[PDB]
Amino acid sequence: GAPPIMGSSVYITVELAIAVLAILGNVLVCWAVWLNSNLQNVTNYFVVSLAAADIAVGVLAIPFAITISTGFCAACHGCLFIACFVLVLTQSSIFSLLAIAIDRYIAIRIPLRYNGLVTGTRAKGIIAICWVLSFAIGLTPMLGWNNCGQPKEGKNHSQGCGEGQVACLFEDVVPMNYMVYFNFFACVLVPLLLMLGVYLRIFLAARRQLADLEDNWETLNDNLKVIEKADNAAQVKDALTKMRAAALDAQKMKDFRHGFDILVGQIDDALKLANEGKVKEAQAAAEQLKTTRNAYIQKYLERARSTLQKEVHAAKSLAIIVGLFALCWLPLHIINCFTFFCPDCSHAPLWLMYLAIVLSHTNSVVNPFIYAYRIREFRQTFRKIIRSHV
Ligand SMILES: CC(C)CCC[C@@H](C)[C@H]1CC[C@H]2[C@@H]3CC=C4C[C@@H](O)CC[C@]4(C)[C@H]3CC[C@]12C
Ligand SMILES: CC(C)CCC[C@@H](C)[C@H]1CC[C@H]2[C@@H]3CC=C4C[C@@H](O)CC[C@]4(C)[C@H]3CC[C@]12C
Ligand SMILES: CC(C)CCC[C@@H](C)[C@H]1CC[C@H]2[C@@H]3CC=C4C[C@@H](O)CC[C@]4(C)[C@H]3CC[C@]12C
Ligand SMILES: Nc1nc(NCCc2ccc(O)cc2)nc2nc(-c3ccco3)nn12
Ligand SMILES: CCCCCCCC/C=C\CCCCCCCC(=O)O
Ligand SMILES: CCCCCCCC/C=C\CCCCCCCC(=O)O
Ligand SMILES: CCCCCCCC/C=C\CCCCCCCC(=O)O
Ligand code: NA
Repeated sequence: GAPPIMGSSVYITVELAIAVLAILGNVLVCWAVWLNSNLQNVTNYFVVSLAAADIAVGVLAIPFAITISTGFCAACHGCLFIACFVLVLTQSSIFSLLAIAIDRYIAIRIPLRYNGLVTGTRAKGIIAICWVLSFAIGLTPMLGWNNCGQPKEGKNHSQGCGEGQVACLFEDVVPMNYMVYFNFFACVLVPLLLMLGVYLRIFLAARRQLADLEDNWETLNDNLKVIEKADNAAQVKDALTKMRAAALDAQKMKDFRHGFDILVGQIDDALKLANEGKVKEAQAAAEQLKTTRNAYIQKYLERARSTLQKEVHAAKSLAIIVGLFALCWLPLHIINCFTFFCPDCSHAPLWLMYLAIVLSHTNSVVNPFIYAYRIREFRQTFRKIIRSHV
């Protein structure tokens, strides 16, 4: 068995590399939101909270991880704090991700109500509440759900620890039932599944709304044909009644509203002539709709489509961040499940424990790269900061 300092040196070196990168990338994120008013919106207040948690990974959770890797002698409740602080950050991250998803669902479902419901002041309150809850959840073990009452007396004496002290090792102080049922199942997996559900609802709303835009467009175009080759005022009247319903429903800002007012007015003109039995006049009147379509209605359609496609692209980007969080944390959670549920299975080896821990920390590096690659407004602001300063 090789001197422990050799593997420990590799682990510590990698941890420090990750800490540096987590700090730099997430400071860049915060700086970009600070500088650019185009990035100052409610969604991004949660992005900044998430970035703050990742900065705290580099500044605090990584130094604490290095420390607990040594098994140093510590008062048991101080050892718990060192062990569990990262759980606070990871819970805050989960709350920020959940908020972003909900935020984007409100935005796609009730866009005319979004700015009145989802305000900066309300978002700051939610963020504050979520941090408090993250402290309560992550430090639950320090309220007495811990193994400090059942110390490993053999380890503790071999190591030379004093009174009230334990060899500070994660699995010796933090109960595995806590880690599996409370931390993993209740506080991580349930919220991740809820996020999956919210994102599926966002994509279903986008698809339905885009389908409706197309359907209304087709209705207009198809009924203009019904009118053109109609042979009586009744056939023209019936097409025009359906066009009016589709025009009024689509209507549900200046050039937009003027366009739809022209359209309804022109439909009403044709409806009047059709009710009077003036078939050719109604047909001539209905053809005038084509000017309004071409000048106004098509432009509205293309703009509505474009807004919705942008929301789908944006939701995919945010969903990727959720996926990478799951990728990075799941291995550690899964290992804990094997340790807990399979006492006849050999414990995962030390090298794998440390690989899983390092992977979990690497999550705090990745989000700035996702913003840079997938969100133009962040990318452009990052370039301006880097070019001007560093
Ligand atoms: C605002 C930030 C920068 C302050 C950081 C304070 C941190 C480093 C402090 C707060 C509480 C401290 C712990 C409290 C109790 C103990 C038990 C003792 O037997 C060993 C040290 C240990 C485990 C301490 C290590 C350092 C510690 C984690
Ligand atoms: C979320 C994605 C990346 C899946 C990752 C799955 C990883 C964490 C899985 C795949 C196979 C698993 C291993 C399969 C077999 C054993 C042997 C055992 O006695 C302890 C656990 C251990 C060592 C498992 C640990 C968890 C493990 C390594
Ligand atoms: C996040 C999504 C993918 C769900 C996560 C799936 C998790 C909870 C699943 C995936 C693999 C599963 C493990 C597969 C095999 C064993 C060995 C058995 O003796 C005890 C249960 C245990 C240890 C399972 C516990 C639950 C488990 C870890
Ligand atoms: N199981 C576990 N162990 C450790 N550190 C100790 C690795 C180890 C495990 C066994 C051993 O004999 C010596 C060291 N950190 C840990 N962090 C987590 C964790 C954080 C979030 C979810 O799981 N689980 N976890
Ligand atoms: C930007 C601020 C960054 C904060 C600086 C953190 C650097 C310190 C890193 C690791 C400290 C590890 C101390 C080792 C534990 C003591 C080992 C032992 O007593 O057996
Ligand atoms: C002092 C700020 C931190 C608030 C404590 C959070 C504790 C969590 C408990 C319950 C969640 C809902 C609390 C809402 C209270 C404020 C509501 C309001 O004034 O509109
Ligand atoms: C942005 C900061 C938000 C405020 C968060 C602080 C709220 C703390 C809530 C619960 C803490 C529970 C942990 C109790 C610590 C016990 C200490 C001990 O054992 O002596
Ligand atoms: Na995080």
